[PDB]
Amino acid sequence: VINTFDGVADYLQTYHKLPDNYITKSEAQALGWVASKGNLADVAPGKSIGGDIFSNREGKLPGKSGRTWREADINYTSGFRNSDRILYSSDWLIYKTTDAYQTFTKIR
Repeated sequence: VINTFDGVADYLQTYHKLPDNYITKSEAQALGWVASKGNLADVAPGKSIGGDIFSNREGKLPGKSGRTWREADINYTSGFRNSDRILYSSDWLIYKTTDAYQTFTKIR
């Protein structure tokens, strides 16, 4: 269990998998996610949104003719998302934001 940027990176960089508490919007949606509520700790106690893919629809991540980008929530407990998010590239690049994708800072 963990919800910190470096914690997710260490966990993933070592076990190449997201912490035992990261489920993407994919499942969050079929699981029964609703905008007029933003559920999470209820249907997923101690869990966070992450594991999808980030089609760099912001021109804020390094691209290449053969690679992929994925996002994941950061610093969460029980409620909804926030402005803290982590971006991990298929090239093993680690990117982090704090204003909600607005700006981005690299960490590893």
